[PDB]
Amino acid sequence: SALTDLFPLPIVQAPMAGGVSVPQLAAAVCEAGGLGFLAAGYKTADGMYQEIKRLRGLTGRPFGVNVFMPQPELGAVEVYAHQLAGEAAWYETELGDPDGGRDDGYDAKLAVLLDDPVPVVSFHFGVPDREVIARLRRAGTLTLVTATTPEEARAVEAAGADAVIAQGVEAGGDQGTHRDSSEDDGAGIGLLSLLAQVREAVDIPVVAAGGIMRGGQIAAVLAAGADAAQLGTAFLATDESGAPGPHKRALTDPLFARTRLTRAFTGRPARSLVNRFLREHGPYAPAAYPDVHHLTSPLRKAAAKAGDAQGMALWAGQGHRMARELPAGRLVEVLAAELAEARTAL
Amino acid sequence: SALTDLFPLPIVQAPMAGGVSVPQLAAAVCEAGGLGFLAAGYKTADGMYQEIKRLRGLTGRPFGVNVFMPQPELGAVEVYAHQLAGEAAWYETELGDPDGGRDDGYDAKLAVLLDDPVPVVSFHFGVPDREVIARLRRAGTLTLVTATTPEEARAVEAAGADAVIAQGVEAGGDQGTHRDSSEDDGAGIGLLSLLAQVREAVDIPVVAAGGIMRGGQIAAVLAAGADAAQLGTAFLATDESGAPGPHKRALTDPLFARTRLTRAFTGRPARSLVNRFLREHGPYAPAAYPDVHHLTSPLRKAAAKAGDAQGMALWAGQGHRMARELPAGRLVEVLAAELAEARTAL
Ligand SMILES: Cc1cc2nc3c(=O)[nH]c(=O)nc-3n(C[C@H](O)[C@H](O)[C@H](O)COP(=O)(O)O)c2cc1C
Ligand SMILES: Cc1cc2nc3c(=O)[nH]c(=O)nc-3n(C[C@H](O)[C@H](O)[C@H](O)COP(=O)(O)O)c2cc1C
Repeated sequence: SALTDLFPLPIVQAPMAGGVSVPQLAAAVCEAGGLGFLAAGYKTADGMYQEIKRLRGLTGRPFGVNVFMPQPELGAVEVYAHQLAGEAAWYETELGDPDGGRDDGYDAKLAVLLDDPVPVVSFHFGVPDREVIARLRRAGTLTLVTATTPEEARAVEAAGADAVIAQGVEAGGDQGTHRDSSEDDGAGIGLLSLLAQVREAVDIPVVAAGGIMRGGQIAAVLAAGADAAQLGTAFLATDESGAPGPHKRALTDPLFARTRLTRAFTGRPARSLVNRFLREHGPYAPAAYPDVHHLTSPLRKAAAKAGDAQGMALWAGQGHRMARELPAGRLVEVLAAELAEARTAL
Repeated sequence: SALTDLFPLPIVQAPMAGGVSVPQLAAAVCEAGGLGFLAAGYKTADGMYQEIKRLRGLTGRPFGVNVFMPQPELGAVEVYAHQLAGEAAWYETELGDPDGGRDDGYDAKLAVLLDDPVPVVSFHFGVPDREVIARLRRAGTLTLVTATTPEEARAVEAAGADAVIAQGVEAGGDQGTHRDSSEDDGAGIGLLSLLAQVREAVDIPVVAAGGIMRGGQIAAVLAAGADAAQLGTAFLATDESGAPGPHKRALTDPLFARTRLTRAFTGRPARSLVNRFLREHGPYAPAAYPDVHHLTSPLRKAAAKAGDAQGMALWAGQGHRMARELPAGRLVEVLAAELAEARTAL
């Protein structure tokens, strides 16, 4: 597997937007034998390029860069904005523009990734045109795409990608569904089941994602057909993580004892710890991405500035309670040991 | 592990009510080295006892018997019944009595299980008084209880049970939650995550349940801390299964491409293939068990009699598409081979 041949351990640090995946995090994972990732989501092409440059200065080992697929245009947003009037007033800020870009600098970002190739590139919220994948392949870049159902996985393979990321419902953060509709609500697939379905649906390598916090779980997905495990929440609380202090603390806080998928913050299903904002607006959030994300960004930044976890997008997978606060490099070592220990037992 | 010492393969055939787990099914699983189960749910104490007697005549190997915990009493039911008036008329039958028993012959069933001990007894919909568990233990019976969260698992251990069954959201049929409330809605835990949480929460053996259809998935849960895998849907479509023909056929029917948790049929969250009945009544089903189950039984029986899968409780886990129609004994062999193959690879 070209992917696994790139790095020693079957461990991938999930790209996490919102200032989480700073170069220092990716670098530590890379130096420990795992695959570090940079998140291009919501950044400008230049912002992404600067991180890429900095990371190369921190490590010479393979790393990945994640990009968001452009979303098509399209009452609901006007109403939700109105319902947030109180949040804007309380945080003394203005809601963001729901009609901003929807491509997230896609064209410019691909230009950078093609002109100065990186080892790995993954896509979220859909599948790239097969010409984008072919061109990146020629450049020597391995391509990955997230799928949440066996059908989406088939689409990923059909596009010619090198590997598919099977993200189960337990996953923290944004669900990588290709198309969001109120019907998918309540129909999310558990990772162990999704992995098996995807493994029999496609022939390309599968990277398992969702709720993986221990080395034993990494051994579990490998046993079920995965080539590697992608972990987000586990690295979210490491020291190199750029996630706000209130967010890191919430992960193990008994007060935030539950997570759930919501469109409250971005307008697309994403798993977050249940808090005030989710409770109040979660039931009414419309399917409109990145429209809603633009709308609530000022709110989230204001909340983070104040240290108010109740107004933040507390992204977290179902294994958040097992999050460990230590250097990412040491976390990889611990994970590797747990993995070995589980293989031996099995 | 006293449990695993009982039978050679880490495979448990889940007890399945509704006439699915006939003695012939349990026997075939037992003879193949797995642990067969009889379902006492909704049967009378005598009905259960007759199956127990018959199964002993079919195999001398260890088997289990599953019993439902009595439920406490408690507008919603009156309204739901009204909404089903059309179903009753169409199927030309009368709705059942929502105020029937709620103990499901618990006292009488325990009397039988204590007077003539069986190898294993599992409980669903709660945890038995620790005196019930202690008495069964003295009789030489191993006890298991289903938990859906790490907290419920702790309760299972605290009661002194020999092992806990960690049932994830992917599971087919009835969720074994100890207490049902509209809050749990949307907060189900994926098996891979639940298993890890339960393994660190308790010290007793864990049996993993939910979406397991292949031997590789059995290797997966074992690697994550489970002592065995409990499979329902995989055995539901075997020849020895007593499930109606329309139910077995629906499992691999492209028309029924999705499952979801609903209270439509029983008044408690249970995963079923999405069909007409679920679509029409699922959004309005109240939390009232076994009240709703009593209410819809006549409807379900009428639908089954007519071969109308759209009016049946098509219980099925998320791996239903991988269901194989063959003797249960051969399914165990195939599962065992897949398991070995996965261990070797890992
Ligand atoms: C903090 C937060 C931010 C995330 N941001 C991204 C992102 O920008 N792009 C992406 O492809 N996935 C993103 N993910 C999803 C991860 O790729 C992965 O699917 C998820 O973290 C797996 O669950 P645990 O978090 O490992 O349960 C994010 C997840 C969280 C935790
Ligand atoms: C046909 C149907 C009926 C079931 N009946 C029972 C039951 O009476 N008692 C019980 O404890 N579990 C029952 N279960 C749940 C199983 O114990 C197990 O948790 C579930 O089948 C696991 O998922 P798959 O079905 O293995 O995904 C039933 C499941 C289905 C498939």
